[PDB]
Parts: sequence; C-alpha cells; structure tokens
Amino acid sequence: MVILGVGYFLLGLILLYYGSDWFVLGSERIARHFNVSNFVIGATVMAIGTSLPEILTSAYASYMHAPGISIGNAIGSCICNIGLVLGLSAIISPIIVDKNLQKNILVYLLFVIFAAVIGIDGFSWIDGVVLLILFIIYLRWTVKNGSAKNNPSVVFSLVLLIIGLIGVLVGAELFVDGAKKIALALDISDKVIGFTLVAFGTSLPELMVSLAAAKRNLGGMVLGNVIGSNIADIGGALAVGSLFMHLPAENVQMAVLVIMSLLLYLFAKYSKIGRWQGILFLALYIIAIASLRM
Ligand SMILES: CCCCCCCC/C=C\CCCCCCCC(=O)OC[C@H](O)CO
Ligand SMILES: CCCCCCCCCCCCCCC
Ligand SMILES: [Ca+2]
Ligand SMILES: [Ca+2]
Repeated sequence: MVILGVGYFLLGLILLYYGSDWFVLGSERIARHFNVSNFVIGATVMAIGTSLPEILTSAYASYMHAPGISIGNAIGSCICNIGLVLGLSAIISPIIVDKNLQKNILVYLLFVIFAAVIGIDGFSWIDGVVLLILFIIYLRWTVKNGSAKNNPSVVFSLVLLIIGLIGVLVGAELFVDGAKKIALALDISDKVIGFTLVAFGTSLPELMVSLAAAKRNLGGMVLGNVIGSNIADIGGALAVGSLFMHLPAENVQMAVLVIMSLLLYLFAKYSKIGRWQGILFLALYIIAIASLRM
C-alpha cells in the first residue's frame, strides 16, 4: 500500500502514454494495409478494444445486481467521449469532415435517438438484444463503405496494435488500482470517490489514444474512435447489462447525450470540428460534471 500506489499509479501512466501511441500507430498501418480510412479503423478495432472496460464493467455490475452502475457508466462514457475526449482533440487538431463520414455520423445520431426513446421506461433485456444487433450492423456497414504471405510490415503493425492495446488497458488498470490503493492507505476513501475512478477509468483508453492520434493530426481516427466507442457503449456495454437485469431509466443524461450528439452532427455537416467547437464540448462537459449525477 501507499508506496505500491505511487508505483502503480505512474507506471500505469507510462503504459498509457506509450501504449496509446503504439496502438494509434499500429492502427494507422493496419488501416493502410486493409485499404480503409482512419475513421473506419477507429470506429471498429480501436473503439471496441478501448470499450472493453465498459463492457466488462457493465456486465459485472448488472450481474452483481447494481444495474444503476451499468447504465451510469455506459452513458457517462458516451458523454465523456464527446465532451472531454473529442473536445480536447478538436482543439489540438481541427477536423473538416468529408461528405462520406457525415453519413456515418448521422447514422450514429439516429442510433442514439433510438436508444434514448426505448430507454425512457428503462432497458429490458430485449432492448439490449435490439441495440446489440444494430451495433453489429453498424460495424459492417461502416467497414464496407470504407473498404476497397508473411509480410513483415503487417506483422509489425499487428504487434504495435496489440501491445499498444495491452499497454493502455493494463495501464488504465494500474492507474485505477494505484489510485484506489493510495486513497485507502491515506484513509480518504469514499465509494463514489469510488465509482468515480472507473467511470473515468474506462474512458482513459479512449482519452489517451485519441490524444495520441490528435498529436499526429489523425482527426478521422479520433472522430471514428469517439463515434465507435459510444456505439460500443450503448449497443455493447449497456446491452450486455440489460441481459442480466433491467436497467433503470437515465432520461436526464440521455437527453444530454442526444444534445451533444446532435451538436456533433451539425458541426460535422455545415461547419468544422476545431478550436471553438472543441471549447464548447469541454464547457458542456464541465457543466455536466458540475450539474449531473448517477
Ligand atoms: C427530461 C428529464 C427527464 C428526467 C427523468 C424522468 C422523466 C419522467 C418519467 C416519464 C415521463 C416521460 C419521460 C420522457 C423522456 C423522453 C426522452 C428524453 O428525455 O431523452 C431524449 C429523447 O429520447 C430524444 O428523442
Ligand atoms: C450474443 C449474446 C446473446 C445474449 C442473449 C442474452 C439473453 C438473455 C435473456 C435473459 C432472460 C431473463 C428472463 C426474462 C424473462
Ligand atoms: Ca472505454
Ligand atoms: Ca425500455
């Protein structure tokens, strides 16, 4: 304790920093290998790999019969990806969305609006089955319109990707396990200074990765990672949670998510996603974490 905490906390940070860059660089090479856009590889492989925390957290929480945590973490992640993650990235590297990716973003918007409507009375296991299938359909529709021996260039790409993903997922855990151990060693522990850490802990992979890609001017990869993770949270994390137990209705946050998603579409179609658009997202996020709950 106390001293393994500092060790775990910053070592996890080291793995998050370098792991994100490796995961980003590895994905960018894979995308060029399979002849797909950076958006696509971010909306799929990267998004799912980074949304694995939410999925396993929602499943565990719902099964341990705390479905409030399940949906709370899922929607809290979506809001965080648009407000915080996309907010920081847009400022770092402004994005002018092409006419093709606007179509993917509008589809994302419809998916989110649909989730919000069927979630008013909560999320039944049937609701989850529906969202999970749309999730699969989205992944395939996204890959198709972005598509078309022992190559050492491909192998090196896959290693960077996998080691990078391991780096950010383990790194997010050490960060999480390190901060938790510090608080208890210092007796300052509360347990929504409890489910504060993993709500943010699950979003650390998306954050660092998108920051990494933003440093390399990969706006498409960042945007894809944001869109994909959110869908992977609703159609993936939220869905699995409903399979174990009915999820309580979070209508306030859904409205917030719908509003942020609507804005994201509008900016992508008629404007750009740069400095002042990113500033708005951050402000909304800061208001959200200053006014919301659960
Ligand atoms: C608005 C704050 C709601 C706080 C929670 C209790 C609300 C009352 C419970 C049932 C009444 C009808 C609730 C209707 C909720 C509609 C959907 C919504 O609020 O989210 C965005 C919408 O789906 C985009 O189309
Ligand atoms: C590919 C994953 C498929 C998951 C299907 C989960 C079905 C869960 C059904 C739970 C039923 C609980 C009792 C309802 C009366
Ligand atoms: Ca995540
Ligand atoms: Ca429902």
